[PDB]
Amino acid sequence: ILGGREAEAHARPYMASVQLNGAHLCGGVLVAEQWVLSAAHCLEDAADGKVQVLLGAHSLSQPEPSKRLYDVLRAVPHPDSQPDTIDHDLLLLQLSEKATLGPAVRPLPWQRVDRDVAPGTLCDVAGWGIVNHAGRRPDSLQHVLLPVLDRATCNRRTHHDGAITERLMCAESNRRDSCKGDSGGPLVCGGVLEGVVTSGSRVCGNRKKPGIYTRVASYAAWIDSVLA
Ligand SMILES: NC(=O)c1cc2c(NC(=O)[C@@]34C[C@@H]5C[C@@H](C[C@@](N)(C5)C3)C4)cccc2[nH]1
Repeated sequence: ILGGREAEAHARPYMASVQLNGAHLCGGVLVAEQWVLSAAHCLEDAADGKVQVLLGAHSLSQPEPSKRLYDVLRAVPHPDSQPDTIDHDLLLLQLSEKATLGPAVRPLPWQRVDRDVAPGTLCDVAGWGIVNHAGRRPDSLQHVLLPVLDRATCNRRTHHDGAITERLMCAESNRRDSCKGDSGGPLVCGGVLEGVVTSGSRVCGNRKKPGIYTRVASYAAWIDSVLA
């Protein structure tokens, strides 16, 4: 997270750290008792490596009573996702068992109505991604409040030049932004999950290249199919 601040410990009980061989790789969001939603590019080239999900965490390294590392039974990338595209960039992770719920571990209600979030809506994005241009990794969860950017501005030649489909959404990136390692994390608007940070490498903190987030409402039927 660039231009953000340390999040209040355990105030986002849905927050997941998707890890490969014990290292934070991507953000994630607990969407059901046994299911964590993330971005599909996260799992690319992971084939062999041990994928796990850390729930109830604030610090990645320190012991916390609510902190629990879960093994993964199944990794389900969207069938239409592709290495060289930003489309259908969603990944569903089935934990080895249903998560132990409590004040620091709870699924987040997610948007099923396929209508756009209003431009200007202040949304929350959290993560353990880099915090500066040098690549400094924070030990504890960071967050930033970002206003949603209308699709037409986001689609200008100066910005993302027509790459923003109706299944994608944008947020402003003026100094405050998601960055490397925030990929797959949640964009929460009015206490409801609206987007998943895309996992395509993108410049961070540049106003002319807004944040791109996959709209969960656009994939409601796919998320339901997988969980079933
Ligand atoms: N979303 C953003 O804001 C944003 C992402 C990003 C980035 N790249 C990643 O974060 C990942 C995401 C997953 C897991 C890891 C390998 C990878 N190929 C797939 C790329 C790291 C690099 C530089 C700036 C960036 N900015």
